[PDB]
Amino acid sequence: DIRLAKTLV
Repeated sequence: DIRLAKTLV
């Protein structure tokens, strides 16, 4: 989970 967590930053 970076990418959608990167949607959260």
